[PDB]
Amino acid sequence: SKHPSGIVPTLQNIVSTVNLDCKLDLKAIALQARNAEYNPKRFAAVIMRIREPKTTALIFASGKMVCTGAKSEDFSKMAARKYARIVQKLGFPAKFKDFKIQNIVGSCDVKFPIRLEGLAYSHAAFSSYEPELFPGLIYRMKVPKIVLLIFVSGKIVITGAKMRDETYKAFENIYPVLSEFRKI
DNA sequence: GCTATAATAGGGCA
DNA sequence: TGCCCTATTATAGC
Repeated sequence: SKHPSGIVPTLQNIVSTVNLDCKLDLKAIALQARNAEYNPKRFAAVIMRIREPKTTALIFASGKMVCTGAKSEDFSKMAARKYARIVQKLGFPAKFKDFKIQNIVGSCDVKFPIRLEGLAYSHAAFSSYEPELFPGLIYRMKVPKIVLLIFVSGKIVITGAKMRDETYKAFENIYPVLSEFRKI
């Protein structure tokens, strides 16, 4: 009823941001922390990681923080919360302001090969397929505004969503098309 | 471990 | 001002 295709895209990566609302001393965090990495000349953030939920945090001097790698939105907020407390314990008056899911990446397998060239040709205003550069067809759906990477194998990557239902809807919108161009 | 995709954050530079 | 800096993640042919 929500997934007429019978297939449910698996969530693979969630990118979120949160505002710790306090400037941070990155050199102090990098020295005091254990799971930290800081190379100012390369990137302006402290890169930290935890095991559960398995994620990576990018902590900036401004107090802003990016959390990547989680398998769900809840897992992403949970992870972000642990990093916030890690930073709190380090001495800073960190809070958890304006948490937001910025991107959801999902993937699935329709279990049948696809004729990418024919698909791109019939949907040129939406498709970008150049095998010699990247083996996947880049499908830029407008409603919802989502990008799908369609491979000959039947495997699909769906990215750009800020709510999981967009991920699901884009896949459901694309399913009938993939079937039309099933490789025989 | 590069190719390409989305999204975020910051310093640095043409 | 734009854009790459970095890390994430599925995918696949090089």
